[PDB]
Amino acid sequence: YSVCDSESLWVTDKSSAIDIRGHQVTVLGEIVKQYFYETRCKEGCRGIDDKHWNSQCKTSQTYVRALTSENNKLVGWRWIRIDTSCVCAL
Amino acid sequence: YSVCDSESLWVTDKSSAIDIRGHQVTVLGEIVKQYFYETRCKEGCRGIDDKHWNSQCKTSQTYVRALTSENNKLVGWRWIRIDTSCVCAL
Repeated sequence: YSVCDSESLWVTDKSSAIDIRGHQVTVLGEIVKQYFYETRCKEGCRGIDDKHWNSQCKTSQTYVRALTSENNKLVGWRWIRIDTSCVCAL
Repeated sequence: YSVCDSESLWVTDKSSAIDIRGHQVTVLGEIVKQYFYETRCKEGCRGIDDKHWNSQCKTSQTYVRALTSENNKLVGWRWIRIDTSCVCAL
C-alpha cells in the first residue's frame, strides 16, 4: 500500500517544456520518436498521523535530457523537467 | 517536511543498466556526454500512524531513454530504468 496514489503513462504529445534555466523550449518530435514516461499524482496521505500532522500528496519532477530548440534553430540537448512521482508533504 | 528523505545527484559514471525488457545493456558515454540525474532514498516514515500502520521508505525508479548497446555493436536508444524518487510504503 502507498501513502499517495499515482498514475504512470507514456506521453507522445509533449511539444513544450521548461528547461533547467527556467526557459520555455520547444521539444522536438524525433531524434526514432521522442516521447516520455511520466508519473504524476492521481488524487491527506494514507497512514499519516493527522493529529499534529497535516499532509497532502504532491507530484514531484526531475530532469531528463530532451532534444529541444528555442526560437526554432538552436536544436540540441537540454535538461527539461517532467513529472516523475507522487510524494507526501507534512 | 517530507515523509521520506532523499538525495539527488548527477551521475557521470553509469556504464551498465537494466532496460525495459530486463536485459543488461551497456550505457554509452557520449551521444555531448551522456549523464543522468537521479534521486534516491537517503536513510518508519515521518508523520505515519505506526499504530496499525507499518512503513518503510523505498526508492522508486522510472524509464528514460539512453543511448546503449548490447554485446557492443547494436547501438541505439532503449528505455533504461534509474532512481527517480523516494516514497513511503505502508
